[PDB]
Amino acid sequence: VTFKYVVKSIAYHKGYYASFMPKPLFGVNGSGMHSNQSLFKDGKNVFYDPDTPTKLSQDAMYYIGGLLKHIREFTAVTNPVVNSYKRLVPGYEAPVYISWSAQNRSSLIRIPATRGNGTRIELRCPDPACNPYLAFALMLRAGLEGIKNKIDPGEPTNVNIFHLSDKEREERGIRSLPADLKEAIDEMKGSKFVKEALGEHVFSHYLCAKEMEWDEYKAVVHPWELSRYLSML
Amino acid sequence: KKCTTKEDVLEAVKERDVKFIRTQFTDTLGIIKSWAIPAEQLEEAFENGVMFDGSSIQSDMKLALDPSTFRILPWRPATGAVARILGDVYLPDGNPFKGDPRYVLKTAIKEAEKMGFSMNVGPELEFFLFKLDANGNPTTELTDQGGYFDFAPLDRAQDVRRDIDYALEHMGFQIEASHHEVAPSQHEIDFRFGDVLCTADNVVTFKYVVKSIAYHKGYYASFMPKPLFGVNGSGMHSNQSLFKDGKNVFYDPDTPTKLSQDAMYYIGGLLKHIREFTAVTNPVVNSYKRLVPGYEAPVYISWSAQNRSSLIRIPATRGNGTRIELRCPDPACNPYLAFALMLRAGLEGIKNKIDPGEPTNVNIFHLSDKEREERGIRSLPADLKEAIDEMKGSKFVKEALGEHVFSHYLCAKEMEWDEYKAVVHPWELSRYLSML
Amino acid sequence: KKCTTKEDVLEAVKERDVKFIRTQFTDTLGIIKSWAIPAEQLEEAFENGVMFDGSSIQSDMKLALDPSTFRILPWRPATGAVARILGDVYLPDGNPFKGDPRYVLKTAIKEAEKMGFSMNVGPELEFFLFKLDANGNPTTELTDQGGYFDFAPLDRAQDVRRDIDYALEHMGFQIEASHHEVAPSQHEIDFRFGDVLCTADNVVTFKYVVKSIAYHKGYYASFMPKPLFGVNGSGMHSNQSLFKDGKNVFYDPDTPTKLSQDAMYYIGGLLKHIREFTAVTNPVVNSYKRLVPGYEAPVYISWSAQNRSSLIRIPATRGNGTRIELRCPDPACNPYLAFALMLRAGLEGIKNKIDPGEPTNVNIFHLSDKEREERGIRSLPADLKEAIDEMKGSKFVKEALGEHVFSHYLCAKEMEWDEYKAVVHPWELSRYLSML
Repeated sequence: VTFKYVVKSIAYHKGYYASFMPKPLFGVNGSGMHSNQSLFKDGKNVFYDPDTPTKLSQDAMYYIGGLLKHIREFTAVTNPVVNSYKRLVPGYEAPVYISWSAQNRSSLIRIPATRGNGTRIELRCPDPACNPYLAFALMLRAGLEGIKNKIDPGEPTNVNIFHLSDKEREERGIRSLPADLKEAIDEMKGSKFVKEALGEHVFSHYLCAKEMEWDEYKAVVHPWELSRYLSML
Repeated sequence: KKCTTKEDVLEAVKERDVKFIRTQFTDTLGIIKSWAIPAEQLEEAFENGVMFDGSSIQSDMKLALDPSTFRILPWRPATGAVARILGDVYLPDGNPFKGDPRYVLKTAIKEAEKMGFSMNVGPELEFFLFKLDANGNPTTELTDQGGYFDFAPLDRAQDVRRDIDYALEHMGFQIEASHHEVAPSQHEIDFRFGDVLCTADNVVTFKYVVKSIAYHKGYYASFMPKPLFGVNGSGMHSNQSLFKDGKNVFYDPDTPTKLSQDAMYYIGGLLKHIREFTAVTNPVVNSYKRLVPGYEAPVYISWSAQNRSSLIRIPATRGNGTRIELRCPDPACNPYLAFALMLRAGLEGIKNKIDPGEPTNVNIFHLSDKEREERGIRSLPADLKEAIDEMKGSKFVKEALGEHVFSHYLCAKEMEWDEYKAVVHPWELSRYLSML
Repeated sequence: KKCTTKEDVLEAVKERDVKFIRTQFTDTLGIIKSWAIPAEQLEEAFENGVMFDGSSIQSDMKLALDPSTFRILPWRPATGAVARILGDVYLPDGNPFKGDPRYVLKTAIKEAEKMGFSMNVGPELEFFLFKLDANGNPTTELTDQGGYFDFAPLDRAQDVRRDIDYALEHMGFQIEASHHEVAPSQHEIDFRFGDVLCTADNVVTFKYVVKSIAYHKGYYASFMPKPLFGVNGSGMHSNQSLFKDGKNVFYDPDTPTKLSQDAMYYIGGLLKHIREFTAVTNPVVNSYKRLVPGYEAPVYISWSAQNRSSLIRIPATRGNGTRIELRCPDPACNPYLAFALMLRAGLEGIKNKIDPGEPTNVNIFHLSDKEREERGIRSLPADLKEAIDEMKGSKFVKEALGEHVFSHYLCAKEMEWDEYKAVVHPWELSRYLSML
């Protein structure tokens, strides 16, 4: 939180501008905020397990399973503004399919090769426009619930998901993130877990604000429509 | 002082108040890559190395810093000093990464050492100096209309050139000489002989040092092989020599030309294999607008002693200074790959005792096609596509560079050429719109 | 009315008050050449011919006018009517000039007649329609954003297009259909079948008639094979058929595909020899900017019946309408040389009973390089230099076109390519100035 406005103030005072828009320009990669996280108990890393072939503990597997199960519900929190979904499109570094992998670099959840106390889990969905407090709280709560419920994360996806076909994804059961802010809001509204975690007041206020923002956005006529249809029609 | 151990580097950082460290390395295509590290992290970096993304080169590898390559950049920000450092790339399992061009050059050096030879390279770097527009973007506006070795410029660009020279000297570069070049606003800088690895690192540093100075003084330094039509291009000639037991291998007082048989075999191997890595020596599309007849650039495969327009030229200097100059490369090339391929080709020529043939002393450009066919004078590839096609079928290049680098370089160059070949240039509109 | 004798031409000139007669002929490279003659000189010209300079084609020649080619141009200046006429070129000694493309086509027709065959060609010409600047110079601003077969334009450009169509009909062209093309501001016009000589003359007249109308209505008509990047180019497809004893040779009701063995041999010969005169069919550099994968332009040598992306296409029409369409040529080509080479290739295929191989009914662009190598799908020259290199070593093309035309065409194209290859395009500056 301090970093954001410190950087903005320095940029102004040196004559430039620093922007945190998830996608300011079309045709180039967007800006994201990956979150490396690790759980420590008794002063030692929980995730690290020297006895497993992948050097990852069962608790890490349950954590990944919980995150995969519940990410779709608070995708709205991790991507709060409309512009965030101009970044979550196929063809760039941003992930659009729900999967976890150890070697694939395009998966939603990536496990870096570092081990020992440096063992960590990276979630690549959030963008800097998100509120860090809510995002981190939801991440922690989802991981803890997954650990508690022994949620199995399933088999990792080591292939290029984008190169696959829709039939293959249906066969593998690979779900996708919400396409637009309205879909994310609809998914969040029915989520009992999100309401329980965030509390009634914050839940209701966030939903109302995002609903009003989307309603305002959906009724605008963009210059792209004029450029495409005015001569055609 | 020459820093040797990490303790010396830490002491120098503490003494001179260095605040940031810039790791330095290059990708396969020759672009300079770097990232910053705070001074306090330096001890941990020395102890354990730094993890980073290898997709910048070619996906997580560890960089192990080399204290012997520590140096301080020649500008003084108000906050503190700035320094750069180099290192080796290792895979997580601990094996070195074979995709690093520096590793390729090191393997070439080891291959040379297997036969007891060491290679010294002194390059001649050429560049332009253009003006910046009102928005600071690079342009092609000339700064002076001087000629070869002219005492120009004499306006503030003279101060810019002097500042560039002084900054390079302050880094311990030990420049031999610097002078104006044939084309307007073109300048040349020559480097002292040293080990090939240090020379390549110095060239890589030199490029961005010069560019940064040019920006900070209000100008632009360009390394394009041919930025303007109708004037000479920019090339990077490579003087090389092999040393055995501390003595120059090439020099032979008992021969009429004062050249040893080993030098003849080296030249023969270079002539045999130059076509297969011309693509590496000239990596961009614009490089082949420079390799056209009518200028200093060579387009015919030949070697000479007195004719200075040949592809390979032997300077009149003899004794310890005996050297062989290759005039094909341009500054846009990757120094590591180019030097490694040159050394490997020369060593292969030495091993197989390849005869370089008779030297060509007459002017080749004035000869006839039938005459060249009778003499068997081959030509360099005309365009990047031809160079790629020639390089693809070469097993020697593949085994010298390794499968990974070979495949990635070929794919990148093929994609670039495919993108270029489909563009409609304004020259076509100027010539054909009214005619057709 | 059909004019046959010179007396008919003189009577028509007197009746309709034609004040100027313009000769019409083309050089080796396809440019249209003409000069004016006063009406009173017409009788003397018919009696003795007109002397002129042969350097315009390739030096004193004599032109013998052909009264059967007399036509009146489709505009009426206040001064009086204007007419055009064609003829044969003769050397001073009386022998016909072998450097005339029309003579080449006539020799091809005579060679076909040796075996009793005659050819009918209906071409489909595509062109653009741009706006003129304030100074009346050709530019490249679009007039409409229509698509394939769209009912566009609807502004004054609609009136310009209608005027072009009406003038073409007025001269007696007998147009089949005219419609919008895929690219914006692109239009297509189709001709009826007729003897190849008359079709070539009609195309040559058509080009400058359309250009003149476009100027006089305030627009510009361009025949550049690819004036804009990212859109379809302009091509001139050639539908051809061979007739023997007044019947179509190609049509065979007994065969399952309703095609005769002669048609198969014709297609085989065309596929065999198309590579060698691709340079003639695509004479300018821009033509090979048009020939890139991803558009309607074909880049692979294949023939098909249902797939419409092949180089050679067989329309579903049968009977006397049976035809073979070749889709490589572009409007910038010389119709005489292209048609003559097509005829020669087809006849050579028929003589040797060349098998055309199995048709390709799949999408070639979707196949892999290994697949096409297994299928043996060869490819057209990528650039003008490759086409020139292929054409140089072609004995068949040399013997078909004659030594003089062959040598002059090769020299001109070689000079043009050499001039083009040394230019520095703004795309290179955009991509490389900042990066290097």
